[PDB]
Amino acid sequence: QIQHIAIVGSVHGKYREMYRQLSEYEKSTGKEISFVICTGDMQTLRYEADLVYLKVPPKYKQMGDFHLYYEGKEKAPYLTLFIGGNHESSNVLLHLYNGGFVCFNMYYLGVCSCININGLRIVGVSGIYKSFDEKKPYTYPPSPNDVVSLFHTRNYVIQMLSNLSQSSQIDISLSHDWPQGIVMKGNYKQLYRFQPGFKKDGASLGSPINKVILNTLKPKYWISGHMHCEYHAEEGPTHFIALGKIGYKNAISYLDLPLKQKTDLEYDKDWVCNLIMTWPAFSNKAQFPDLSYSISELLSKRTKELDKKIIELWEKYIGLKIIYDSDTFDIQFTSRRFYIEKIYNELNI
Ligand code: NI
Repeated sequence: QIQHIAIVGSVHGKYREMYRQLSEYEKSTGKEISFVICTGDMQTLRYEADLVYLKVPPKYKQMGDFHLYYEGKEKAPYLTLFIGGNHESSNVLLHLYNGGFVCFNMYYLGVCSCININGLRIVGVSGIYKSFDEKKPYTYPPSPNDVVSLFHTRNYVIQMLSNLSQSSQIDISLSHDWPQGIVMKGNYKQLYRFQPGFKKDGASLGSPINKVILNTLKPKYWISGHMHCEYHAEEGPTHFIALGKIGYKNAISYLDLPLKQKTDLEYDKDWVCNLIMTWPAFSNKAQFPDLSYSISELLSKRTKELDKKIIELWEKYIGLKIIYDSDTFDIQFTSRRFYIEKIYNELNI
């Protein structure tokens, strides 16, 4: 039994187009899409006011399609999981830094996380890399002054994600900019033929953060969407795929994977455990993480017994199924941290 998973590069607020194109796939091949994964520049602007948070050049200060979906005028026909890129309503994603549905059928993975679906474990790393900002905390609530920095990937995700392949493998990992160096691991000449501008960066092209995470977790697949081209490469056991932007034929591809089980979208248990155990570093809602704490030090405290109780409590308060919630995003931010804190404090440490 096989599951077909649509994989998409940059959406740029072309949601209706994306869906029509996925619809054409099912009509043209007779296959069913199990779900969709998108690697960024989602531009999930709820209303005109959010334009303030979209860092783009003036000619691209456009609302796009998302608000139709946010309003219920359109309805996404496939469960769509995504990470943030560099063109985002960054305020919305910060409210949802711990993940959340931006609307029915569209689930944001957060700054980073692992989820479960159909027997798969899927890791996500949002943003693009700029060294000047990799140790910057998030400040909350969102401020228009933060438009330039919110979408830069922080170094700390490396510590949050690095233990996630201890108990089983990672099937797919998602990022926006490419893992640094991976450009060298495919037919780069053929690529430079089409993207001569990529050539100056040499092996340094891409995110050192994503390089480390890939070298550490070694997922079956790593999927990325920043570059506006298709590209394939292999780094040991990992299949790298890059995808272009909606409107071009190299934007959408498909993974045909064994389906061992059909199972609703779920929080990953190891991820939940990391999330709870790192709470002390995230305890200040106005500014996090507090890196006077050591993330890996906090995660070193994980135990079999402790993990079990954590999952038990998560199941009690939040549930393992990731379910649609229509409260406003600022309400969700407070609600998810409330329970993370409550769980942590129930552990007694
Ligand atoms: Ni991008």
